[PDB]
Amino acid sequence: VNSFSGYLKLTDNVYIKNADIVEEAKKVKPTVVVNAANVYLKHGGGVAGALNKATNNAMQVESDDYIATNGPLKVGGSCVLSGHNLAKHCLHVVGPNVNKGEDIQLLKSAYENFNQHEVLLAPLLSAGIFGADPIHSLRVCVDTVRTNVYLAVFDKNLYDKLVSSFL
Ligand SMILES: OC[C@H](Cc1ccc(F)cc1)Nc1ncnc2[nH]ccc12
Ligand SMILES: [Cl-]
Repeated sequence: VNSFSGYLKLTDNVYIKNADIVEEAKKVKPTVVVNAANVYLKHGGGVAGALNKATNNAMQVESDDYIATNGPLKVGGSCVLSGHNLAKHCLHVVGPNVNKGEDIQLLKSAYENFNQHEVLLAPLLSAGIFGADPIHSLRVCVDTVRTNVYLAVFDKNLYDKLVSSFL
């Protein structure tokens, strides 16, 4: 039993809800919130910009130190950093950004990072401003993640479309 509320169950382990991931994280304070990161951990827009804003830029400050020490992430890769006021940990995961010409096959590799954590609150990787098809992202999520994932989503119209088309 966990404290996630109001989710629709898609499979044994995948759940989905129309929700603002920032507000969800503040309410639940999950062990792990997933950020839709880029390789530079520059949290400008989309989910990343919103999560970072909610931390009063502390996420960005921590991220800049991480990059200065370690260099950029790989597309498809991840790192674990603090969750600040939102969660215990933030798993920064880099899905491919179609608006940059990155290979969509890397979306499965990106979701594989979720399997290192028993329970996660997460967005659909590569969706939104990353330019991939969200129906595809949900399919890859369901077919790749084996741990318990609670997907938030932002766009109410999109949420209804995702549920109705789910196979
Ligand atoms: O896949 C991640 C989605 C992409 C998206 C956004 C808007 C649309 F109209 C259609 C797709 N973004 C978010 N999901 C959950 N919580 C969020 N908080 C702030 C942004 C955000
Ligand atoms: Cl987005």
